[PDB]
Amino acid sequence: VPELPEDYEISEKTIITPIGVLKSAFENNIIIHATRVLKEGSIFCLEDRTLIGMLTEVFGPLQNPFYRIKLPDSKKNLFDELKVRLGEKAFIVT
Amino acid sequence: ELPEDYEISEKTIITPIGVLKSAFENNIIIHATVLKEGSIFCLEDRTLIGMLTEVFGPLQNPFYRIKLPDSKKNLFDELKVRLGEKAFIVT
Repeated sequence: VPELPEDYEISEKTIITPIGVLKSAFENNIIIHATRVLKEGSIFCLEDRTLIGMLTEVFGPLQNPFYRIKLPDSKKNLFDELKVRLGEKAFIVT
Repeated sequence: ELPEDYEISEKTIITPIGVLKSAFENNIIIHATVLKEGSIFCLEDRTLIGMLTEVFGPLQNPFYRIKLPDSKKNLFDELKVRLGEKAFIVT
C-alpha cells in the first residue's frame, strides 16, 4: 500500500480536478461520494488543496461509486480536520 | 425493501454483528466485530436498520452497507444519531 509524507503539499500550480463530495469520516476512514480520470495511487484533496490522501478502496455501484481513503494513525490531526469539513467538494490531483 | 409494518418481534433470535459506525446519504455503515445475503440488521432494542446491501472492506474486518430507501428518511435520521451502538443480525 502507498503513503504520503507529512511535508508533502500539493503545489498551487498543479491541476486539481473535481471528483466528488466528502461525505463521511469514521475510524480513520474518509469516504467520498463520486460525482474524472482516476488511478491507483491518485491523491484526493479539497479545493483549498488540503491533502486528503490516497485511494484505498472503491466500492458502491459502478454508476455512483464511493471512494474510501484510509488515513494512518500518524494522521489523526488531519482526520479530525476533515471530519469537520464534511460536504465540501473533493478533487483528484493530476 | 421491507414492508412498513415490519418490526422485529421480541421473540426472535438476535446476534451481535458489529458496531454502527456511519450514516451518510441514506446509507448506514456497520463495522464487523453466520451472515446471509438478505439478512436484517437492527440495534439491541430491536430498532430496525435494514437489509444487507453490500459487503466491503478487507476479509478480516468487513464493513456492511445498508442502503435505506427515501421513504425511510425518518429512520436514517434516528440512526444518524445513534452511531457507536452495537449492531445485530436477525436470525
